[PDB]
Amino acid sequence: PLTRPYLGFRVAVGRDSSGCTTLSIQEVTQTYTGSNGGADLMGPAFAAGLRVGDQLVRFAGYTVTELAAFNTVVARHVRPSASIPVVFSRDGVVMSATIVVGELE
Repeated sequence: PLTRPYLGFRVAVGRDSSGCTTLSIQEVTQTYTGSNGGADLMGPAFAAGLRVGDQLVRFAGYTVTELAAFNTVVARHVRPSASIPVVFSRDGVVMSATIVVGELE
């Protein structure tokens, strides 16, 4: 699957307590859809607990490029009942949680 180059969130480049160069999310990006799903809203995101506050890198090392880099990953990850492990950080914290996103129930 794949989606168009659309960004529905904010990303700020900074440094955490650890210092791995990561971008924190201020808005919601798990509430949008259009590829292999078509249903931008809030529902499946809350199932995993994806909300504003935590940062998403989805990369080994607790580091990320920017919204542009996440735009491709998200689109590629976008699938019907597709759940995969994501790496998030909390102000320099290391934690991993599985999030299941449903694009086509």
